[PDB]
Amino acid sequence: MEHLETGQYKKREKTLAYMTKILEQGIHEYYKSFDNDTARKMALDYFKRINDDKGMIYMVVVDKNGVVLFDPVNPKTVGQSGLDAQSVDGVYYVRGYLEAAKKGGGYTYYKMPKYDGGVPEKKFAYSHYDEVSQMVIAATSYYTDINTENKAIKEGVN
Amino acid sequence: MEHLETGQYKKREKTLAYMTKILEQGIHEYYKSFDNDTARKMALDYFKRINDDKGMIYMVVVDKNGVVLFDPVNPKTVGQSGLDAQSVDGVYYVRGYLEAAKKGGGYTYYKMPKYDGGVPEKKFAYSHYDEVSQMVIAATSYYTDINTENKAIKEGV
Repeated sequence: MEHLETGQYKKREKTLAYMTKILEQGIHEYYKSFDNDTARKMALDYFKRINDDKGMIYMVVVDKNGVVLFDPVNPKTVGQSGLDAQSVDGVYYVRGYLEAAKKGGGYTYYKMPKYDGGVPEKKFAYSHYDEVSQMVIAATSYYTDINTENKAIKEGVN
Repeated sequence: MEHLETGQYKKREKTLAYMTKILEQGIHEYYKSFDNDTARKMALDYFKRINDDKGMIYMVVVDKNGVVLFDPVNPKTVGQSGLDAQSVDGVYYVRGYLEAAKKGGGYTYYKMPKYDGGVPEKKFAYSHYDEVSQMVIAATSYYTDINTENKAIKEGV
């Protein structure tokens, strides 16, 4: 059961890298046509709708310098440098996003609520620097949600 | 192992319904900001790029009347009615897409290659009618691919 759960989390890490790629490909269709401010507004409007779906993933976006562009959980941080932002478990999560992106893509692990004012819970982020939009885009998932999605499989094994 | 495999396929079914929702929400940006013909072009160019990724999903699109709008595996069907199209295992796959969409979303099961002229493999499609684009959008996955992705889990067990 422990090896199963670890496997399911590693699978989800891979899923988030793929989802980030296809989301990037989607937003590029209008980056190619509109000015940066307009195209960014469209992308972040889309990402708001993803997060509002309350499903598999939640997006977070920062610029190359760590300015927070999109994070509905922490709306006061939007438009600010996030370089000194710390999760409740002491992780500089925006530094994590940037370190991962500098490597070509990677993972940051920290605790955060699912919504502004909610109870924190463990999550992880896959981040990647999208050269077309010049954004560091993070697709994120919560371990509780992965467990929920895998509950029928767990019960079957049991 | 059997119940594990079945559970992994059922999970992927739900994943496809979710992915189809977020893809719809994405192409809605095209339809809000570009004329109809340009928005459709953008959507199908996007879907070409997803299929070219050769990852988790491959898209197929038909209109509400069953005219094939997008299917790189079967390029000669694009622009034609697909109501009498059959997979090699005898499934009217476009009829399946439309029946599922009429119910609010659902699943069609059939064999198809991964690319034009390739070996046919078992797959399934989740289809849904997107009211903004007026397209029946199908997100699809191949069982070989689901098995590949779950291989490390299987070996751990």
